Amino acid sequence: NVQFSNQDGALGEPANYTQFQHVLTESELQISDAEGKKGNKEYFALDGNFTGIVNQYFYVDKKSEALVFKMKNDHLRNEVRVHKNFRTDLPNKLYTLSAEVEIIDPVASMKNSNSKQNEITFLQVANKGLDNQGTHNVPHPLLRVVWKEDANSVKGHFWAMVKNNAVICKGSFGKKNKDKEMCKADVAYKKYDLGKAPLNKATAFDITVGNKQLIIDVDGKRLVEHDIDYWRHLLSYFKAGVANQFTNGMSEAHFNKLEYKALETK
Amino acid sequence: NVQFSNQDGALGEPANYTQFQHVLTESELQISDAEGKKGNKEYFALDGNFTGIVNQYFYVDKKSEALVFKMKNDHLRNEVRVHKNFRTDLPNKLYTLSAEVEIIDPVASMKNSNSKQNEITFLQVANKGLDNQGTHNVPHPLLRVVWKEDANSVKGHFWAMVKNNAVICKGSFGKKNKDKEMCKADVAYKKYDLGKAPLNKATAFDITVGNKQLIIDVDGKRLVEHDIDYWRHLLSYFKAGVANQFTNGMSEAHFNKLEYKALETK
Ligand SMILES: O=C(O)[C@H]1O[C@@H](O[C@H]2[C@H](O)[C@H](O)[C@H](O)O[C@@H]2C(=O)O)[C@@H](O)[C@@H](O)[C@@H]1O
Repeated sequence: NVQFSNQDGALGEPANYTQFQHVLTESELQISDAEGKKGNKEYFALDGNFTGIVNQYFYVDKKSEALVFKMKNDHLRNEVRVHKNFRTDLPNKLYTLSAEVEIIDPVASMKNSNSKQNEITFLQVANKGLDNQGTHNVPHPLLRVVWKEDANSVKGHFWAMVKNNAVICKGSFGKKNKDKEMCKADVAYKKYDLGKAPLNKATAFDITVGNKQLIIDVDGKRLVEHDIDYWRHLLSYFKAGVANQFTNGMSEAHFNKLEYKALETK
Repeated sequence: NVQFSNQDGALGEPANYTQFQHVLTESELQISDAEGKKGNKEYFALDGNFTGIVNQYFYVDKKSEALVFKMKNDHLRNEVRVHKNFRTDLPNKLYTLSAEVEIIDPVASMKNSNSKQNEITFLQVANKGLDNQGTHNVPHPLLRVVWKEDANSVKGHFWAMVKNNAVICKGSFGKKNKDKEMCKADVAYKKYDLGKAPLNKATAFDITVGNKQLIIDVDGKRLVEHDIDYWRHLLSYFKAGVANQFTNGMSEAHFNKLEYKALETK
């Protein structure tokens, strides 16, 4: 069971900080019990009410006012999940997630890892499926924004890992596709270098989905403008926090800013 | 297996009739061996060349110049399949199949049937899938235009059977959905009455797919204008001929007209 405690006032409660209040009301918390079963997940603030929701892994640092996410162990996660399952294909509906993030001591996080991946995912666009119930879910996110230890000798960069078709390539429903060209790592994904991650400094990310486009700005500069016509049928949603693709360590992300905005016109 | 012959000149060869040449060049023939096993199907004119393709089940009546499709037995078929796998969701791309059809003595065709369906399908909009290879095919056609013996005491009408979502509701990939509300017959399909089939007279059908609409005109009159936004990701295609959903008899359709036209602009 995941617990809540502000450690006698040491930890700030996220719902008490105006800069995070709106995104919190628009979301729920999906967090693993670090010492529970593999890949486990608990849900809180199902209604968007984060009042009282705080613990050692999810809090606001009272001095910096950063929203802090932590999690230990491979495949465990700690994320705010924005509730809207939005269409990505319409010209008059644009959905934006804006963040300023610093990943804390990621090389140390990964010291004892033997993962071949060695990534921390801190922003994501997932699909729900064809409908709000998750029918025909595709078990691949549209986007993962990650800190990656070593990508063919390029060390400590941020990357956007973009799923570049709508094909199921793993699991029970991917058996017919997994060995085809469309499921090869270099075909099913397009990767964008978002730059070397800086030390002791936050980096701004702005992700806009809509009008058949996935747009990513980094520190105010447009780096990704990717056509996602192929994803048109999939209702999609934002997550932010940490998700571990490395073993035997704890990740830690500090968000100086986390915002969500829907721009629906006409 | 399927053999070709004009019966010493008695049968007209479809490729020799100018009014059918264009649709044929744009299609292939998918036809069953009438004596073979349920569901069997053979393929001819893979390149659109129908020269020499004629037999007692697929011919032009030399007197009337009707293109004749016949087939006997349950779940056997005899259809031209138009090659283009088109998008249905774009405003500047519309795809039209136009036919004038007469179903010959269908009550006699079904005289010995024990099928609960008792339908002859003679026009169809199918999906290929997400791509030309058929990835993630949905095993349900978007549309079937049929002659139906009896639908809730309404006898001998034409119907448009329209699949009203993009959900797989049967087969190995439908197990998770098949018992849900979205797969119930009354939800998964919308049925339109296209009128009582006339005696000894052809009926015109014009099917237009594109711009997120499925339109059906019957003798010029717009009877179906259905929003197909839900099908947007599925590349789709036309078939025309006969497909039997009844047992122990022979279907026969006479097409005075069969045309295909793509209206692609910018
Ligand atoms: O397949 C990928 O692109 C990424 O999948 C991730 O696992 C998914 C998993 O398939 C489920 O959808 C689950 O709900 O979420 C996981 C996720 O991390 O979002 C990871 O395996 C990631 O490395 C893959 O690259």
